Amino acid sequence: MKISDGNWLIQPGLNLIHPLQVFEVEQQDNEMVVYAAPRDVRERTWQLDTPLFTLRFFSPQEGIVGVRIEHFQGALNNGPHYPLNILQDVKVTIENTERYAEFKSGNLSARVSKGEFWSLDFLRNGERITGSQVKNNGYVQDTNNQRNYMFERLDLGVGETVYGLGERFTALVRNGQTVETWNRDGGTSTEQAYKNIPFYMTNRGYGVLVNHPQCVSFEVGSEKVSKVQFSVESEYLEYFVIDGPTPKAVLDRYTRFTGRPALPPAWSFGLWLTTSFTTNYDEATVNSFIDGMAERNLPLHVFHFDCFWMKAFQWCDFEWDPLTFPDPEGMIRRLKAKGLKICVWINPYIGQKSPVFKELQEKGYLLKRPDGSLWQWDKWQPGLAIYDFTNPDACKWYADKLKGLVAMGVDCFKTDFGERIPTDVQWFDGSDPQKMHNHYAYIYNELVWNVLKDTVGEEEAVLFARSASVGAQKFPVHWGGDCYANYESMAESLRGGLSIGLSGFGFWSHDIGAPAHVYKRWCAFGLLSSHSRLHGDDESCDVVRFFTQLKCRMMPYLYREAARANARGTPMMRAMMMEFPDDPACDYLDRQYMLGDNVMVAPVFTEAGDVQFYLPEGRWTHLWHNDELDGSRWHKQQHGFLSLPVYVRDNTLLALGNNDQRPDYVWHEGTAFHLFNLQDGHEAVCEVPAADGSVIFTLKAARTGNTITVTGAGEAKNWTLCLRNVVKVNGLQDGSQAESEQGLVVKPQGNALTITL
Amino acid sequence: MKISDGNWLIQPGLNLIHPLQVFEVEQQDNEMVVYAAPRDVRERTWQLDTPLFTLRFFSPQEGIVGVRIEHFQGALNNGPHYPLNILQDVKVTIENTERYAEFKSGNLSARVSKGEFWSLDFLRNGERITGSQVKNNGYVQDTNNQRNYMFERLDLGVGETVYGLGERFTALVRNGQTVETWNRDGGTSTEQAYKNIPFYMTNRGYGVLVNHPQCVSFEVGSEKVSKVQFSVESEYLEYFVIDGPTPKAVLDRYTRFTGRPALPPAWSFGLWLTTSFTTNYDEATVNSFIDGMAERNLPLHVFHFDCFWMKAFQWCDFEWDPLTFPDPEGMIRRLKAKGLKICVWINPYIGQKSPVFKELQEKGYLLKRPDGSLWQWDKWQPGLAIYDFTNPDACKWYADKLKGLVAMGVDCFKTDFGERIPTDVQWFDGSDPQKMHNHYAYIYNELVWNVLKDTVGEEEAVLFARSASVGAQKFPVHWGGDCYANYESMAESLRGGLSIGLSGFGFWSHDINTAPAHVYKRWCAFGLLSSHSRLHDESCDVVRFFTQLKCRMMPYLYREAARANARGTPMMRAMMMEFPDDPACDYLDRQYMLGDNVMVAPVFTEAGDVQFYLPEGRWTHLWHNDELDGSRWHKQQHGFLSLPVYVRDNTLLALGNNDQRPDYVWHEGTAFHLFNLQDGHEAVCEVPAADGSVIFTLKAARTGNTITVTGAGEAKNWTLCLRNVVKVNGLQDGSQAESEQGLVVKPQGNALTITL
Amino acid sequence: YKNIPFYMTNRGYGVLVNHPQCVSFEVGSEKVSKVQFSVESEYLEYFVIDGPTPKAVLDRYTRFTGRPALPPAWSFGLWLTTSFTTNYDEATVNSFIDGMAERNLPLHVFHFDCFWMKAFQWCDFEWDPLTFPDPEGMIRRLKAKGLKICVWINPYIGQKSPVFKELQEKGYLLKRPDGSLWQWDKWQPGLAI
Repeated sequence: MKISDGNWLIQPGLNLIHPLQVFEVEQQDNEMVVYAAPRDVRERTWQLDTPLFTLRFFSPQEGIVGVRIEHFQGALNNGPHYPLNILQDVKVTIENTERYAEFKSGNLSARVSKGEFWSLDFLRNGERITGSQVKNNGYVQDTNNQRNYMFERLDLGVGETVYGLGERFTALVRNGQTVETWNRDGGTSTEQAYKNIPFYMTNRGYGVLVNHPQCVSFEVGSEKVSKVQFSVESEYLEYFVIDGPTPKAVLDRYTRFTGRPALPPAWSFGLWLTTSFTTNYDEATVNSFIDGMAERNLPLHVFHFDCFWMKAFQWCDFEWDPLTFPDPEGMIRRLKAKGLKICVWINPYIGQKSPVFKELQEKGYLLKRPDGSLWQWDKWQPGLAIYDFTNPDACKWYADKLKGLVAMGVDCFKTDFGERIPTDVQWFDGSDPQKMHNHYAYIYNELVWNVLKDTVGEEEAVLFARSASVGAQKFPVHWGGDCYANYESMAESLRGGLSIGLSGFGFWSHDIGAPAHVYKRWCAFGLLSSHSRLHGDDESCDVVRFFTQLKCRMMPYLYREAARANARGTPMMRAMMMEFPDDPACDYLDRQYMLGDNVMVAPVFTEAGDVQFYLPEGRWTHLWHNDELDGSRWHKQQHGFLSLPVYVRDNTLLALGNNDQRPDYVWHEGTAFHLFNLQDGHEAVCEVPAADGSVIFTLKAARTGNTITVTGAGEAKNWTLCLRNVVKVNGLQDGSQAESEQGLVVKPQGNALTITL
Repeated sequence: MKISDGNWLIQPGLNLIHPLQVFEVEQQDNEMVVYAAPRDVRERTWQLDTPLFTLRFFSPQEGIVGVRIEHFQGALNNGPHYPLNILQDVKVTIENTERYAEFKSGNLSARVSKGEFWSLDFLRNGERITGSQVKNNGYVQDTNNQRNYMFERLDLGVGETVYGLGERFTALVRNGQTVETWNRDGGTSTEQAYKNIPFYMTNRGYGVLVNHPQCVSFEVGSEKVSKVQFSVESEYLEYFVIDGPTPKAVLDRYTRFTGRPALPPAWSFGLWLTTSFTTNYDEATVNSFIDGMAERNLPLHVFHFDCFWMKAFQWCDFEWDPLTFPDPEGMIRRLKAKGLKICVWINPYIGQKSPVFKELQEKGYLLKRPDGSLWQWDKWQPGLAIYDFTNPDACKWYADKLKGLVAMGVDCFKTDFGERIPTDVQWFDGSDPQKMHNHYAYIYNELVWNVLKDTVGEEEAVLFARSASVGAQKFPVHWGGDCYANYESMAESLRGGLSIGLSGFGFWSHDINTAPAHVYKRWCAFGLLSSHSRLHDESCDVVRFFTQLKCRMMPYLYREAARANARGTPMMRAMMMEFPDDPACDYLDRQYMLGDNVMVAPVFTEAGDVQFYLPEGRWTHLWHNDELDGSRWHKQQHGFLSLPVYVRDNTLLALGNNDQRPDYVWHEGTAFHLFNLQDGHEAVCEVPAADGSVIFTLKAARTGNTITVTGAGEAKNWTLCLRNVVKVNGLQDGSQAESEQGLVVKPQGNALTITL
Repeated sequence: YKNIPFYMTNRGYGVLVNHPQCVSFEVGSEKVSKVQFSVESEYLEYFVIDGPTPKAVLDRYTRFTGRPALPPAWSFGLWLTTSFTTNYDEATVNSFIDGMAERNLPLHVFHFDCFWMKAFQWCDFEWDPLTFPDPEGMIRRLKAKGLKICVWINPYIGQKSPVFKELQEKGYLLKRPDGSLWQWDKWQPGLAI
């Protein structure tokens, strides 16, 4: 929101007070408390008739410094709070000197200047990475609406860019944007978002989480041009500065703090498939479609049932439409008879037309208005009511229906909607409606995730969630949303996926979204993502088959990268800036991305096939075209529909499977490793994972002089090692040699080989 | 202004209607008129009881297509209106088939789809560069405030970035930002701007001017992520799509259309110096301050007097403070006797304390409220009032005061304010207060500029203007405002200067308190390597070094300044403008091109670390002479007398033989510098005369290892340095000698040939 | 569409409330046995019109406010108009009257609807060249055949009309207090009065 009016004035009707001078520094165990006056209070006769700010510094995790700025403490401060993991014994140091008051956790410290010239600085090993200059934080008394706010403005450095704030579709870099963290169903082509996260990162190696579930208004370089401003309707403001010299280290700390992405089941990384909305007429039409996929040798691994598996206007009362699906479990078992996994559509609302509606109304499981009447409106469904998830009995009832569905054989759920949560309501537990709005996305998905964790097992739990909130990354695979059939929308989509990754979410799915050429280009992008769903000519079939097979082969690689998201919070689809923080040329790249640690992907956004992309320093190799390009610059290429820039970094050792028909299989058996530009004095390591994500086998290829020493440790049989762009060598100690299109294929005998170039 | 609420809803209280179906297309000499219904109207019945949009397509000139979309024509629609140059005889073709209605001017055309699927597309030789999709333009009846708006959303393609919208200090690329073109005094570090221009440009080679002086609210990819939305409180909306395959071409058409930047005098490119806002206490505290300058051999060319030459609280009654400057005229002559040009501070407001206030009030020369009382407030000056430049006699009174200053010896004026123009007033000529707010900036600077033209001569006219509006680029040298003393602020300032250039302004000056010495030193390099520089012990060395460099660069710099006047190509150019084809240049904003061939990257650190991008080619540092190959970024460290200044290859640069001033005979003793001339290439260099016309051309063409140097025009005692060439094995019609930068050749006339 | 602040009773008298602005009547609707009338005004004027019988009341009332004129006999004939917007041309209206000629249905007066003018320009008195190329020709042909003709007209004008700008420049259209034109999109786009 607008607080200032240019640098010399305040917006009409706003009264501001700021922490201008330190009055007293106190130490309460593991925390530091600073009391600051909004005016000069050095003379005792002035130590009265003035407000006083209370700044409390604490650390919930190593390297994370929390700041709580308080005006009044007498406020109710109810509602739900974010699911943060707070430690009590974090090692920190507090130094209260003549000129400063410094609090430190890890290499990150918060320092406040005493005497004249107030200042709040965040230091890394004594170097300022950001901070709040005098008069840049404080209390806002709005006399126009009689509401009060707290605000802070953290400095931005020269060339410092901002990322995150959830899954957004506006320009990747947030500088210049106003952002309201408030879940809304506005599509994927506007400033609104289904998944808002009051967390942002910069290319300077730190992150920030504004710990408030209610709406937080960010002005990122949009009011004060070189500052990230944030305000919230509250009597106190609390935020956490998260260090990690590197963006990746920030995500590590951030996810450890708010929730680690779970590792989805290998079978979920396959091609999901749903029939055109409203065409699921019956079992036959569904089988005719699935058979059509097989008749054209198109791998299908997951089938999804849209909204119409239930009767119209009574959506999510969990009653199958008799006139459509007479025998639910019979049809599901028949479908699963074939490898197929099953997913069905659901949401947290319920139409009045449903026979179950009256029942729930009587039991009181639906969200009510303060007067006891049901909260209702006609958006989405007629007389639509909302399941009150603050009521244990409503949760139980909802979960039970889900278990009923799992018992029939459904494997996962597409948790749709969940954004439009009203505030003119009264929750069963008396939560603050302003905070419940966003957090509702969390409880709703948490409830569904626990059902799968209790029926199919945590390792098997997968979801397709459209809404999110802090901590919701723990319930994997968030779906991108709508998307129209044009290139600009496809580009918008990518920015959204990239942004969610920069927000702590490790997995992202979207639909292969109407000119045939657009569809075909989107295919490559779709399959070259962590999760992809095919929604609804003959070349089109070649394209789907091609990349579906391609993805299945990349699983040994893909899945290990997926384990990284669960362990470190490193999303699989990564913005270029995250992987090459120190490269100035990567700051704004939003049309390409790293798929895992070593693969650069650049979807093409033209019918002709023209595409431009940048490659950081090094010599890259196309995954299958095998051509080489030098880095630190941009490139222009023209690709057919069965191609796109997919380059592999140098000094790389990739792991590809011998199965291009499915995602889930024995990756360490018959696995084919590929070595890419291993430089003299470099070692390329490769870790093939086990179905559970653990490292089952480790291959290493070190180069000294012109001698390559490949050594394997773990469990793997009948594997091969292909030296890319190496037609022939003159020294193969302990192994067999062969020729291929991509290079010299070495067949070993024992995990220990040596090759002289 | 938020119109939609997500992709599925509309903001509460808004009733929208859009042009959904073409009903009729009528041609009317040079203009194509399209009537569009807000609903299906094919059947004769139902061809009533419905609103109707009237779309008029016209061309004010070649390559510019105007679009006026109106609801009601019965509104007052009072002026002022932008000072557009509207040619009446432009060659255009109207093609009205039964599938499309198309209006064309040059290579640009506007096409409307007939039938069931409405569409408004803008084509460049048949290819779409942008357009408006159905329901992305129309009328907004806002029942909340009882106001009505017109809006349009022009498509943005994949990777298409937006630039411009005036001198703004937010991120350079506008995507994601909301912008209100309304002049304000908000400093240089907020979303506000002193110089608002409802014109924007993209990296796709076209521009758009929204023809409305009142506030235009832009949602640049901030409402509809891939569209530039703009709305205005009006019963009609008019905008101009401006073709220009390349950004420079867009700016050429745009400046020809709204005004060409004038050519400032060479002496204005020197170093300006001002009195600290709290220092000019006497005629001596200054008369002696400029000596300290001389003593340390610091070339100073223009001296500026701040607000305090007048008595406090009486600001801008034009009266010299008797207790401070007893003899203004005598003091000015002494300053001019030291080779200084003189500039004084002025503004369009007047404090009530001034003995003149009473006089202006009685004559009715001050802006009044509707009841006839005076409009006043206490901001800036106590009981401050505004000169009503819409009142002829008030203009003359103000002008006569200005003429009085020129008579005393003042050479130019710093037109300082003009932003906070109230709207709850009644202008003498009955202008619409909403449109007058911004346009006042124009009227005010036009008045002052014309006085100079009438007194010192058009070629001697120069200003330091803080405020601006469309067309005001015609009154050269707009000042970037006051910046805080830090690096982040320095960066913000540059974005502003780059943005104003992307907005039609060809010149831009900025200032170089309590700033750490290092920041101050880095800023000096930036300051002098700009169009115009104003200043305000190693720091002396830096100021001296860079002033001397700028003076040496004048033969090249001034020719570039003539480019601005002739083609509207700003001197300080955004990398994107100079290299539209390069992807790596879309977001570059911490570096720039100073004229056609010099890349400047200011360093924003004490340690001297700096990172910059260089386009394809082999570049040479202006004075270090080291080379770097482009198409990638570079990292370097520079001391305080250095920073990245790289010369493009295949360029012939003219440097002068005088480092003490900017105004001298450039074509005499001129030292030419040839930088990496490739085989099969030709490098041309035009040295200008004082009036900006080319007075001598030097050309170096290479074939094999033979470089043919040919020159025409007047110039003498010139030389040619072959940068990084140790020696040649063949020189015809010339002498040679070694040099730090490389072998220097002396001609025997002006037609020598060299063999590498 | 036609309001008249005058009423009569079965007791042989009438009452005219003399106010052109809105008069509000509560006829036995507030006070069941009284005719109540009110008006925004600083004075009230009404006329009690006698005449033992209803006819004598109307005699006096029409004498007082205006006698109905006597229309020409031919107007008492059978007026004819085509379906709205079906007058596609001269040939179309002829074949229509000729269809009347046969079947022996006497046709005395023909009426031209709104569409004799251009759509959205209604009542700029401008014939639509695409439909009726020769207006005077067609009229004389319809007449000179026994037919009297009537044409549709109204006191409003749509903005699309080429004469709108003229009427606007001459100041002939109803204006708001601030001098701008009064307009709205009901009946005709940018309709003026």
